[PDB]
Amino acid sequence: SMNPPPPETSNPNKPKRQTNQLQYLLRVVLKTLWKHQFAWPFQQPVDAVKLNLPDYYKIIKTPMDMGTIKKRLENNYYWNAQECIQDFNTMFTNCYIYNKPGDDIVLMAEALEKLFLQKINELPTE
Ligand SMILES: COc1cc(/C=C/C(=O)O)ccc1O
Repeated sequence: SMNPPPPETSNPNKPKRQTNQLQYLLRVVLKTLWKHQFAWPFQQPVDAVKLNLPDYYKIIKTPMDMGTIKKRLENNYYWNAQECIQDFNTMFTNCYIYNKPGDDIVLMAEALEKLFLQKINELPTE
């Protein structure tokens, strides 16, 4: 009946960079997924209390969501594109771990992940 602290979006102890790939990840990848009709479940940490999913954070130990990714990108939290790509894949993975195949939420994750994959296919060279 309690949500964990969300993932950090700011860490002054963490070295940070602005690379053209990270810019792509914000301006193209995030923006494309964020605007999608199916983005809303993924635009903020899972509120396991409001969704009455007390076991969500028992099962999901590496939570990730696009709200967090967005803030991280906006805050230049990352060092490289792979960190950010990993966050996206963590988000998708958590969905597929927690839910069943064919669940609406999985279909939404899959639709977003298809766009994710299409966009990162044209990730520019550094
Ligand atoms: C069904 O479980 C999930 C729910 C959500 C979001 C729900 C919402 O914002 O209402 C996100 C990921 C999940 O795996």
